[PDB]
Amino acid sequence: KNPKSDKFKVKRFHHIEFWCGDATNVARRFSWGLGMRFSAKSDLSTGNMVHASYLLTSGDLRFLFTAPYSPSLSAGEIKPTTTASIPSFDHGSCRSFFSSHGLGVRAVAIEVEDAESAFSISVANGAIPSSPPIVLNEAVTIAEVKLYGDVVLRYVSYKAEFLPGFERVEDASSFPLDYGIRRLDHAVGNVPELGPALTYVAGFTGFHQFAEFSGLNSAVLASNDEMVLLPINEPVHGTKRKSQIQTYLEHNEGAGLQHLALMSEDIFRTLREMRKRSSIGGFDFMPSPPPTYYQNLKKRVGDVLSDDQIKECEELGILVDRDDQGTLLQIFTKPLGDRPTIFIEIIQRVGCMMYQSGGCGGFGKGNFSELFKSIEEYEKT
Amino acid sequence: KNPKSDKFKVKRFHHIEFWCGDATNVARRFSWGLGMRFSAKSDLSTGNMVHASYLLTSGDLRFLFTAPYSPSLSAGEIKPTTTASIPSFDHGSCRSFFSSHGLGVRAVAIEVEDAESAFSISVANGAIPSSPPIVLNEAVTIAEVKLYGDVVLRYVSYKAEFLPGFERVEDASSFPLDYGIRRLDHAVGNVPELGPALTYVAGFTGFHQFAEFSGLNSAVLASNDEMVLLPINEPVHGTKRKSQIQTYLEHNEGAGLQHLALMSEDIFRTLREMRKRSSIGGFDFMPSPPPTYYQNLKKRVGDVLSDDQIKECEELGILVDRDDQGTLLQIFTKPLGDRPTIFIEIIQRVGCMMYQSGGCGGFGKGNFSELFKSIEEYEKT
Ligand SMILES: CCOCCn1c(C(F)(F)F)nc2ccc(C(=O)c3c(C)nn(C)c3O)c(C)c2c1=O
Ligand SMILES: CCOCCn1c(C(F)(F)F)nc2ccc(C(=O)c3c(C)nn(C)c3O)c(C)c2c1=O
Ligand SMILES: [Co+2]
Ligand SMILES: [Co+2]
Repeated sequence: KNPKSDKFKVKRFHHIEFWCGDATNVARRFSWGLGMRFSAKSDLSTGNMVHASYLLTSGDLRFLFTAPYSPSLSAGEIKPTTTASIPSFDHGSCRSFFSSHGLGVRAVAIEVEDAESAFSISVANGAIPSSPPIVLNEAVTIAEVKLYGDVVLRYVSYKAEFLPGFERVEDASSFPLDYGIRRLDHAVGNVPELGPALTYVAGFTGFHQFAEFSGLNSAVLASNDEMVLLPINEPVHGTKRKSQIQTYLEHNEGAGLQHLALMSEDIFRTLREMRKRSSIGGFDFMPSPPPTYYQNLKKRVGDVLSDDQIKECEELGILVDRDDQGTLLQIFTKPLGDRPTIFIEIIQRVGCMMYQSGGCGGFGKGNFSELFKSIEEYEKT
Repeated sequence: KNPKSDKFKVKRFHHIEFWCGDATNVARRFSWGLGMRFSAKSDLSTGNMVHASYLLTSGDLRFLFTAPYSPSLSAGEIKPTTTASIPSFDHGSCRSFFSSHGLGVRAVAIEVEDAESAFSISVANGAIPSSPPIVLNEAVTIAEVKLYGDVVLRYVSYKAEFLPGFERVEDASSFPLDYGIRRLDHAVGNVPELGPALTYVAGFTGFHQFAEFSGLNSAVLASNDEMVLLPINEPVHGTKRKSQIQTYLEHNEGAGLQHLALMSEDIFRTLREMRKRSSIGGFDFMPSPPPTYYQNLKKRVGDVLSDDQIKECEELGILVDRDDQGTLLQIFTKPLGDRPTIFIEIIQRVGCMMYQSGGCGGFGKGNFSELFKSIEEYEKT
C-alpha cells in the first residue's frame, strides 16, 4: 500500500555532495573509477574564495565534491558579501565533518517544487533546520534540514546549469567517460536506533514505508511515486559475526550515509569497465560469490536470465535477487576511502513496466540467505 | 666548488610523505596519473589503528600517502603500546597540517648511515627537533627535524621492506604501472625569507651551495656527492605580474614544499603516458610554450637534440635548458590538488658522465627568459 502522504511535492534525486579534504583528487579518482564526466566547477577560477566544488555527471547522476580553502582567503567576507556558490557551506562545519567522519556524504539532495515551502513544512513537522532557504540569482532556491548524523537532506527548486555561480568545464578537461551509470536509485543511512530515525524522517517528509518482500534491521522510506528511496539500517547486536552496521558506526564516529546505489542501464558493461580499472585507480569490489551461488541462479531466475547471461553474472561477480514484481542485479564495492564506512552499489532492475516503477525487485535482502547457503554448499564440494 | 662539508653521511632521497585527508583516494589518483605501483601498506588490515599509509613506487621513487583514522580507534594506546607503524605520527599534528595547508608534503626523507647520529649532530648544529630517533624492530631507525614551515627532514637508516609494520601489497591490487619515472631529482621549498632558511638548513646539515649557471630568488643546497638537492625560493615583491612564490605562501598559509622534480629515464614516454591520462584522472600540465620557443631550440640545443627529437619536445610541451656541463628537459604539472601550491616537475638530464653527476644541466632557470622572448616573438607573428 502507498498512502501518498508527501507533505510537499518531491521530484527526483538531484545530487549527492561529498565533503572532502581535497576535492580535486577525490573527484578525479571517482571520475575514472565510475566513468563520470567533469561537468561543472566553482572554485578560485570562478571567483569562489571559500570552497572548491567539482561536479561529476553520468546520465542523471550528479556527484558533487567540495573542500574548503584557507579561511584567510575569505576573511574579509560576510554572508551578504560571500563568494561561496553554496551558501550553506561553512569552513568549520566542513573541517569538523571530515575530521570526525572521514570522506563521506554531507548532503543528499532532492529536487522539489518549492524549496522554501518544503523547508517551512519540514520544520513545521519536526525537521531540525540546518540551513534556511536562500535564493541564488533569482533562479534557484536551496535549503537544508538534518537527516541523520551530520548528513543533511538538501532541497533544491528551480524557477525555470547546476547552480548559479558554477561554470561549465572546458571541453579539453571534460573527457566523455561513460560506463553506463544513469541515476541514483537509493541512498542508505546507518543509525544506532532505527525506530527514532524512521519516525523523525517520515515525520517531516510524509514519506511512507516501502514494502519489503543478518547483522541489521532496516526499513525504506519513499516519496509519493516511490522514486526517492531512503532506506535506514540499525545494527543487530550480540550475534556471531560482528554487525557491519556496528562496525560502520564505530569507524564513522556515529550515524551517517552507508551506501549509494547507482542504477546502470547495462550493468554488465558497467562492471566490465569498473573491474578493468579496479587496480589502476578505480574501485574494488567485494569478493565474488562462489560458483555454487551461480549454479543456484538457474532455479531462482532461469526464466529471467539466459544461461549465458547467468555466466556473465558469474564472470562479473554480480548478485541477483527477486521480488514478486521484478528482478534485480546488484554488486557492492569495497569502501570508497580509508575507513570501512561508505561504499557504492551498482544496480539494474528488470520488470515492473507500466516507465519502470521504483524499487522494482526490492533491495536484495534475500541475498544474505542465498550467499550463506551458497557458502555452505561450496565448502561441501 | 664542492667543499664536501656534510656533517653526517647521507646516501640518497628515500621517500616523500604526503599528509592527506583520505590517503586511499590521493594514492589511487597519483598511481594512475604518474604510473606508480602500489608497493606496501600499513592500515587497519595490518593492525595499524592509528593511521592509513599507502606506498607507491616507480623505480627508486617512493611516494607515501598517510591519513589519520578516528582517534577513538586508538584511544587506549600510549606511545609504548602504539599500533602506528610511523611513530612520529600524531592525529592532531596531521589534522592541523592538512587543515592549514591542504594536501602537501609533510616529510622529505633521506637515507643516512645512522639516523640517530644524524639527528644528534643536526640538533647539536641548530636543527629544531621534531621527532627523536626511534628504532623499529631492531632494524630501522627514523628521526625528524624541522626543514621549513611544517615540513620535516626525515632521516632513515637501515642496519641491513619499506618500514617494519608495513606489508607487501597483494599481487592483484598491485598493477605494474610504469611510465618511466625512476627517482626523485630534487625537492623545492618556498619561504618568505631565503637567507635565514638557507643559513638554518645548511647550518645543521653541512650541505653546500650548488652553483647555478622572475618573481623569485633561489639557492640550492646539496649533499657531498650532490645527489640530495634541496633548492629554496623566496618571492621578489612589487613586480609587474604577482610572484608565484607569494601566491604559494598565501594559499599554503606560509612556507612549505613547492615542487618535486621526478627524474624519468625516458621523458618522451613519461609525458606521452601522463598526457593521455590528464583528463581521465591523471595530472594536467602547464600550457605549452609557443612554436617560436621550439624554433629557437635549434640554435640552443641543435647539437644535443635532433630535429625530430625537438619536434617530439614540441608535441609534448617539453622545456629545454642548458648548462656548461649538460642539457635538461623539463615540464611542470598544474597544481596537484585544490590549492595553487604544490606541483610536480618531470626531468631528464643529458651529460655529465663519469654514472651521471647530480644537477647535470642545472634547474632550468634560463627558461624564464627563453619563454618570455618566445612569447614576444610569437605575438609578433
Ligand atoms: C558492502 C559489504 O557487504 C557485502 C555483504 N552484503 C550482501 C551479501 F553479499 F552478504 F549477500 N548482500 C546485500 C544485499 C542487499 C544490500 C542492500 O543494498 C540493502 C539492504 C540489505 N537493505 N536495503 C534497503 C538495501 O539497499 C547490501 C548492502 C548487501 C551487503 O552488503
Ligand atoms: C608551475 C607553474 O610555473 C610555470 C612557470 N615556470 C617556467 C616558465 F615556463 F615560465 F619558463 N620555467 C621554470 C624553470 C625552472 C623551474 C625550477 O624547477 C627551478 C628553479 C627556477 N630553480 N630551481 C632550483 C628549480 O628547481 C620552475 C619551477 C619553472 C616554472 O615554474
Ligand atoms: Co542497496
Ligand atoms: Co625544479
